[PDB]
Amino acid sequence: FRIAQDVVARENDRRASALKEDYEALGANLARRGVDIEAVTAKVEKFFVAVPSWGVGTGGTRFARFPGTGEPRGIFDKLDDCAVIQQLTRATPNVSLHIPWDKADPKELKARGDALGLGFDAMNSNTFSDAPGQAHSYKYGSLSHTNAATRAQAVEHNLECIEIGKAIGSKALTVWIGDGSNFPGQSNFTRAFERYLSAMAEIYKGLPDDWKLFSEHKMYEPAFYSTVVQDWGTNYLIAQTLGPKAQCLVDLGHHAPNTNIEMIVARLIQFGKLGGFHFNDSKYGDDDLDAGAIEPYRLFLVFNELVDAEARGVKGFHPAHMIDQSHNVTDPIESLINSANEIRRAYAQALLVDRAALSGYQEDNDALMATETLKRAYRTDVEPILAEARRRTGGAVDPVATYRASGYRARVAAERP
Amino acid sequence: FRIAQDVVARENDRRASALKEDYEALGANLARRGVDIEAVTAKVEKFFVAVPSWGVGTGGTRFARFPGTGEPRGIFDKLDDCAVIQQLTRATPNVSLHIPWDKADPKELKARGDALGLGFDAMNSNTFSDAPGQAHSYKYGSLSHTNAATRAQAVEHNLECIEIGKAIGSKALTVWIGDGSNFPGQSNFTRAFERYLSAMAEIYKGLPDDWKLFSEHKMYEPAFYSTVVQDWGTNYLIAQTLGPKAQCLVDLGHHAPNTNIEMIVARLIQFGKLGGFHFNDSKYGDDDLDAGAIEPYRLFLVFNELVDAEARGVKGFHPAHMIDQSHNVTDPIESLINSANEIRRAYAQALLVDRAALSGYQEDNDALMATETLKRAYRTDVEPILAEARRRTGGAVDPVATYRASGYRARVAAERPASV
Amino acid sequence: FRIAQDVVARENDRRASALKEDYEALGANLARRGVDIEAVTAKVEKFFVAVPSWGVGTGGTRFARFPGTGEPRGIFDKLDDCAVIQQLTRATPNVSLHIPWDKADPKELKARGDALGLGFDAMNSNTFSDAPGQAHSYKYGSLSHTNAATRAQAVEHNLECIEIGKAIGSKALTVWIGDGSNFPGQSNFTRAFERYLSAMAEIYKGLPDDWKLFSEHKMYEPAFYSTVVQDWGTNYLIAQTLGPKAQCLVDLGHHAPNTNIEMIVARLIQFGKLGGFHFNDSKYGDDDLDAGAIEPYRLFLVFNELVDAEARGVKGFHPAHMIDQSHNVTDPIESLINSANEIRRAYAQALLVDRAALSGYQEDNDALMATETLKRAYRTDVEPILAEARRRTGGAVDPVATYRASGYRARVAAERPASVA
Amino acid sequence: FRIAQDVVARENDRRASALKEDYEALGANLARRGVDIEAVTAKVEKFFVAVPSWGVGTGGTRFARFPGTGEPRGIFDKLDDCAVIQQLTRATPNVSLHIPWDKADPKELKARGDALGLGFDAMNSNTFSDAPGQAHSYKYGSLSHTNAATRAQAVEHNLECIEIGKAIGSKALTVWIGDGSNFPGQSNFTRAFERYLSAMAEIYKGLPDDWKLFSEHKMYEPAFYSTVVQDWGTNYLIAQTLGPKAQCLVDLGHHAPNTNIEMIVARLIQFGKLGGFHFNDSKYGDDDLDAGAIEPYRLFLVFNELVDAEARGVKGFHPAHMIDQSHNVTDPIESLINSANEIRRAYAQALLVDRAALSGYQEDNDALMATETLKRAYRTDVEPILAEARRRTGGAVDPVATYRASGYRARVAAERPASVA
Ligand SMILES: [Zn+2]
Ligand SMILES: [Zn+2]
Ligand SMILES: [Zn+2]
Ligand SMILES: [Zn+2]
Ligand SMILES: [Zn+2]
Ligand SMILES: [Zn+2]
Ligand SMILES: [Zn+2]
Ligand SMILES: [Zn+2]
Repeated sequence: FRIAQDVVARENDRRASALKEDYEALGANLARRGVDIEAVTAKVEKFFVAVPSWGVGTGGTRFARFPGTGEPRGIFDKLDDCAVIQQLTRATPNVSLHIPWDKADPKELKARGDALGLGFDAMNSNTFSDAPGQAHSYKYGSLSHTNAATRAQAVEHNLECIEIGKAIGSKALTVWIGDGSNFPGQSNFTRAFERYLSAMAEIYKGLPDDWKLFSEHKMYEPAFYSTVVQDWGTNYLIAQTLGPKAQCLVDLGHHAPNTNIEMIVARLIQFGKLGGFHFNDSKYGDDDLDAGAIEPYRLFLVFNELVDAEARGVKGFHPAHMIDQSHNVTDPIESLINSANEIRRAYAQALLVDRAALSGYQEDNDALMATETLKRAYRTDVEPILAEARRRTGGAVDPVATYRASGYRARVAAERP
Repeated sequence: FRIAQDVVARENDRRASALKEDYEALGANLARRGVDIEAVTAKVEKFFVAVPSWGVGTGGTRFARFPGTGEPRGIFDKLDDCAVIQQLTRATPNVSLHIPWDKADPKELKARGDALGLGFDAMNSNTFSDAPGQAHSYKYGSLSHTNAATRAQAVEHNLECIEIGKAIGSKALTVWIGDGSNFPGQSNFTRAFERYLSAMAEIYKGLPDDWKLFSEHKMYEPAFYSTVVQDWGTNYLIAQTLGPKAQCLVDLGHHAPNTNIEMIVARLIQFGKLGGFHFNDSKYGDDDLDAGAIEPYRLFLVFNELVDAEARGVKGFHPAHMIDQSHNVTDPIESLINSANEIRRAYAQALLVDRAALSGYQEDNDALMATETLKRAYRTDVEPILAEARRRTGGAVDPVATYRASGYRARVAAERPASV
Repeated sequence: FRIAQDVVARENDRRASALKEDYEALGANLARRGVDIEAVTAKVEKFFVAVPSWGVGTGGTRFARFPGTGEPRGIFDKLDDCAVIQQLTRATPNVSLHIPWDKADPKELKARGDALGLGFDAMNSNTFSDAPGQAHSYKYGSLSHTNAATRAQAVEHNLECIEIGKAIGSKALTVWIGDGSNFPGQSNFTRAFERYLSAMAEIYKGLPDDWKLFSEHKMYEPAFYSTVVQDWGTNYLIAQTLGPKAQCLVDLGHHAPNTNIEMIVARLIQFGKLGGFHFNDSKYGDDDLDAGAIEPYRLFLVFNELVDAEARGVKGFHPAHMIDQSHNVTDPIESLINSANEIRRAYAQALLVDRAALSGYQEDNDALMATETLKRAYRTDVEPILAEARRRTGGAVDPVATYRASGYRARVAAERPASVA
Repeated sequence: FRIAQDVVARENDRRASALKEDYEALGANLARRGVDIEAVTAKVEKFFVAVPSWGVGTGGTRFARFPGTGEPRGIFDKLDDCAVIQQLTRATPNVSLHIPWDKADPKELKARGDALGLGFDAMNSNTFSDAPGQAHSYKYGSLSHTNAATRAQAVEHNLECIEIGKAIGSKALTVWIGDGSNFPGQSNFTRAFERYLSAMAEIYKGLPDDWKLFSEHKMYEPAFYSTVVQDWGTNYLIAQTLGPKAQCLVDLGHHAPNTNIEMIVARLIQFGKLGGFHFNDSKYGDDDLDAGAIEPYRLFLVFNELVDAEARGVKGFHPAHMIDQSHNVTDPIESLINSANEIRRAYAQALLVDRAALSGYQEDNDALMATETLKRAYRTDVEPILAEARRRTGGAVDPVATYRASGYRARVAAERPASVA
């Protein structure tokens, strides 16, 4: 236990009475609306989202990085910190690894995970930066590089990520590359894409049949003119071309300004290529801010489509859920705690939508009541449900408050001078 | 002839000396660059773009419309005006019609076109507005409307456009609808798209063996929250789902801010679904401004992809070209003339690109020289080539100048009563 | 009463029990948070936003307009409909007129207003479209037109708006024009703005002592290359140049993609030039959608700045709030009703923010708790406060439900003839 | 000379014939247009833009940096490389320094510059990152930080930048900070701006009377929610507030999507606050790409506003011109060479505009001929003028060609340490 159980129990008891009052009131309110709060809490406590090992430490920009105290010094420290997030929120039992940043004896990683009560989500390859001893540079690309030997090297790296994953229980490989161009003419759009598809086909050939391959589109950065996998349209072509095991991953901050992302989510679901999500929030570009901190309604609307798919009869629908954020000016652990909470919040609210009523308003083209139907769910303060779900599962009623009362940050600051 | 042959000849003679000098000078510059100017001219004279019947009349915004003088009223007035653009530019032999706006006796339409030396490009359906006596309103959608009878009516209208097109020589139907929602929850994204696909499948069934069906995506407007056919991704799904005769149409101003449009073009080409292009320019949204008036380099880059597709003989590459613009503050005829000119200008420049050198710089990852290889082409003033092509084919050296010297606008202003 | 009181009473009685349970539950929660729900409700019931006369009629785009039934035939019908919104929401006692669309004898306008219990907010001039018998067209502009005779015509029109406003009780004139260019080179940016400043200086001379002149910026549309009053920067330059009576009006959907609108509001307030705010929502451009329907958090953040100004003891700050929307696919009256509710919703939430704690988190650079402090307020469902505020002031617990129960739309549908040409 | 004079001579002679043909051909075309090519060439060879000392090395993103061969180790190597750009293009006689990156003995800097034929442009302070042994961190801001001692430390740094500049011949200080917030509520927009203004006032007081203080606005990055100096509006307020010596710096890639940047330039000129420009190109955000590589027409339109002013008299109008780019996938020297060339290209084309004709089409509202009047100039290939200007002033006809023929990159690669990931 990263956080002393006595502290968790102490901070829960301190807020137990108020929570009971809020939960009961909400329970009565939902009962008046024909909803059993218990049924919602039950689903909420089972909603999980993977935390990024690379978000456990303070992030930075091309201009600077401002580390705080007790910065994790490696993957093992990072797992220790991730365990705090899980213990308190109970919403992040799995960690997403990134190779080579997190390279270490896989057996030891799995060992530290089991001890901490953490599992591992999809693996993440890295051919957007050069590692020491690398024969070919990814300066001008990786999986779509003009040099055959460079593409082969990139493929081998991804195959190595799969091997690592198999040793720790991972069942998927996420591939995001910076491949693209900064100048018109620098790259031939079609040939670069053909090269990418050929290299991804090789990775697919080496992909275990009990694994999935997620390709992640991004409009720009690091490439500032064109990017090979620029949007969901190219991403769909990729997944469809590679095979059933290949699906698309949607990072919320990777779209052009004003994009209707919830529609992209719906389209991918309809054609069975929605592999999963990379949650975060943003205002300008791929800001990688705490989920729901800028546009909480958009987050709700994305979950509205996920829940709608279930309501529509889509069977065995279980897209992968992962947080992909950068914490530049806050305690990384606190931001991850509240981000996971925010994701559960949007999910909970989506579960409250009166699907029958919404359906009737859509068929009758009553736009005002249709949108109001979504708002009645979104406006509902589900915090009592999120807190109770945590309390009932070993977490904290108020995670950040408990985290600070524990003095964990000061603790690791002393341990990690 | 809409414009007196004597005036065209006269306005050409007055500018022949300067054109001679510039063409020969450009010819020498290109020769030193290993390019035969005549070869470029040969291709430029064969590039055509369809003019929209709805473009020769003054356009407007939701706030107002400020008509000029001699405003064409019926499709007959419009064809007469479109004939001016073709005569002077020789780059717009075909006109794109819009139903019911241009609804008229097919036989009469065909006869008027033949008499003016004009053909007809793709038909354009209209289920984004209500016509008088219409049984079902398209307020809440058309092809994807929740009411079956409404979708049936929309489908029938499109089938009618196909019948009209067959009678006048058209070989395609372009479908752009405003279908979408203005509020979250108003529409179920998936079911709306299912209804759309189902209705489009019916239209597809009415397509003759040699016809194409073009679906056109648009991010927003008139729908301000979601749009069924919002982007090229959804558009590709439509084309792929419907079949070989279904392809995607790319309207330059229908993309999210900062979108790399030329890439979308390349992607559609690779997968054989680039049905055609709707040319115009823009800065903020679907501004529908004169092609090349805002971002001429972007236009060149789109053409760079088109010329490249040709150079490598890509399978199924044969997009239709059409201008889709609104002229709110200029003489519609002059704007279409110069827009058509800019389109040929961008094409001509793309033809100048040293493909062999570019390929080399691309393979060696010499980004600087690669972008410079494109710039050397784009920076070249190809006006002499465009002008000489027009001169040799019955057009005007300086189209707008000849148009103004002819006094055409004043002529039709006298024949067409202004509202005030 | 446009809506029968017995209908309002029956619908409120039908929802009394649920309202009581929710309001009291929320009240207890807020109490535990050290907040007096009574104090909030008292301020909410007093927050008003003007309704646009042109908003009760169905709107459209350049592609088409799909009118509903009972479209108002004129200003008098529009006033009648605005009376409905006010009666049910009690948040819209003042109406904003647009000339020449609402032109009519001022004495009659005033008479109908008083009869309905409505007042009049800022006047709105129209030089973005041509009126009949107009000696000069506004095709190439109005107040910034190259032709002096055209600018003079636009000035005289605005002066007329001021005269009408004076007779009905208005105290401000809002000026939004489409002036701009669609092509590079078409206009000399500087000279066009200089011409605009000249015309506005003239309009300014006709302002009574207690009147305000509001200039409204817009990035684009109807102009698609450049716009004279394109952003808040140019807008500030205008207000500062004209004088103490000149201030800037911020319309939510008039900004470039991703703009931080709430910051612009803070800036204008800091320099005493925030005249008013036109409320609406949008996702792509100037969509003019129902306020809070697309980005409710942004609306809350805008109010956060408004409330913070009062928190920083800003002096002489009395912004004019107005709804400026277009209802293309809904009953205009219903949308204005829920939009006004949304606006009060965001205001209520902003009042819930613990400024003391927030200021503390800001000082210590505790970004996480600072943003959470705002979220604790935004996440709060204040609907019971909004409903109780309505009940107390003679409004409806559920405005739209009550509106539909009254059969108002079908009633006016049989009294108003649509257009046939 | 960084590049052997015989190499420059040989590479010019090899292209002299074709250049003569192109220049005379263009000369004849311009004559037919009533334009004297000699008058244009004379102005072109006198147009200069400062080069960023930090743009000489390979740039990177937050994801990675892929340095090339012969990366400059310090300011002295950077100066040596900037000398290549100036010798070959003759358009970059001054270098802009960044402190503490280029911290060095002022006398050695001045000596090296004088020996290389290079001067120094505006100084650039750095309070957007922490340096070793720094007492206070700029993590939560600098000039607007909530901590008084942190603001004081930031102010002192800028004053030190001024001292260094006075010793080497600089006459301006450019201030760009990342100050802002990543979360709503983290910062109080108004208070933070007030702190920024107070700190800048202290820097202004220490500014020599013959110097200029340039504030640079940026919409976002590194701050991802709000930025203190986010746009030209706030920037104008800063400059006007600080005083006559304070002006606004416009960086092309620092504006919201679809912003009409050329209008901003016009507005700043109109109110005498256009301090200067930071040239670069972009498609998505502050991409910092080679000038004119993405939107050459936008670059021309900006120069159109500059030349219009230049032509319409406007005394004492000497905006500072600087290139601010990051070269992540090309030889930094080559990109700066072609970028400076592109900048002169836009200027030359702007000089070709028939101002009288344009004025006429604007006053007549002949939008089409107005835009075509600009296009006639923009469509003209002025490369012969740029090349001849270089040839006549000791530069190279084809800069990059000569640069490569000289084998300079291979040369410095062998004189400098190898770079790592
Ligand atoms: Zn991601
Ligand atoms: Zn990302
Ligand atoms: Zn179109
Ligand atoms: Zn359009
Ligand atoms: Zn407005
Ligand atoms: Zn507006
Ligand atoms: Zn800069
Ligand atoms: Zn920058």
